[PDB]
Amino acid sequence: LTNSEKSRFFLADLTGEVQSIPNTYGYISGLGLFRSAPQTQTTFLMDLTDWD
Amino acid sequence: LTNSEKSRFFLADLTGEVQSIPNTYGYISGLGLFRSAPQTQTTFLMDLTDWD
Repeated sequence: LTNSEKSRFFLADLTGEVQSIPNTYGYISGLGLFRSAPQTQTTFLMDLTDWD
Repeated sequence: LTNSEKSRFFLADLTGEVQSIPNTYGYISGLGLFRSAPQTQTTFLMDLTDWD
């Protein structure tokens, strides 16, 4: 199947491949808590009001 | 789109406004214990009779 470890005139089969994908976490972006508010300017203001 | 801070010639966003309405309680009023008795005069009387 494939050329041998230390000679080009001998064969040795390649039996597949193994991969190691890193660990990615979620469960915070999974919950629909943060609603997206797209805007146009580089900064935004907000008004605070209250009474008693 | 509103005037940004520090400058009257650039613009920023006013996303919105949050409010702090004071806490109000209505348990007794919602209990319905006190039935309404509308009146015409300014004072009302009552008779107190008892025996032993």
